[PDB]
Amino acid sequence: GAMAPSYRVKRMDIAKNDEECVVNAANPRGLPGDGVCKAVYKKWPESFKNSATPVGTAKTVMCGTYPVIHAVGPNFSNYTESEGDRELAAAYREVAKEVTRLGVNSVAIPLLSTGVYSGGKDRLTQSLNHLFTAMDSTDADVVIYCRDKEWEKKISEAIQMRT
Ligand SMILES: N#CCc1nccn1CC(F)(F)F
Ligand SMILES: N#CCc1nccn1CC(F)(F)F
Ligand SMILES: [Cl-]
Ligand SMILES: [Cl-]
Ligand SMILES: [Cl-]
Repeated sequence: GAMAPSYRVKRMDIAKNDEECVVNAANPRGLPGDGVCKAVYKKWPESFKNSATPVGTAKTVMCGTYPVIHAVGPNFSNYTESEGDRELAAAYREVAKEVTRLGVNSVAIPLLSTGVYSGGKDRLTQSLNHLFTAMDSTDADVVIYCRDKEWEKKISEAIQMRT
């Protein structure tokens, strides 16, 4: 575990993370995809061997000894708000199980279902609160990655609010 488990936020490409493992915002088919998933495919392509997994699940594949946790959030274009919310919460619970199983002291994690799977809505708060619900009982240092300047400020505020 980390000596004083923390949350932090950085605005940069998650493929350049300084953590012991990474969470990919994967598609269910283990395809290269776009956005975070394509950056992850370029950096860790070996981790896409048998990475296909259903919505609401996470599947870890090693790239050398570096773990890539493929977490499949729902595409809100296809799910109802209710069913999508349930699958988004479930994907983060499976990430917390994998992080715990791996025994890592730190994890890099993107906000699932906030980009091309958002169904054109702002889901920062919804996705971040499901992240916290899953990760708060873990003792890994969590570093959240984002690309937008206003999102960095909102995520930083949300972390600081809990102290
Ligand atoms: N509503 C929305 C999408 C949005 N705007 C700025 C950042 N984001 C998240 C995203 F970049 F799409 F992943
Ligand atoms: N069939 C479907 C998707 C759906 N139904 C109601 C809301 N949504 C998602 C969206 F509104 F696009 F975010
Ligand atoms: Cl960058
Ligand atoms: Cl997405
Ligand atoms: Cl972002």
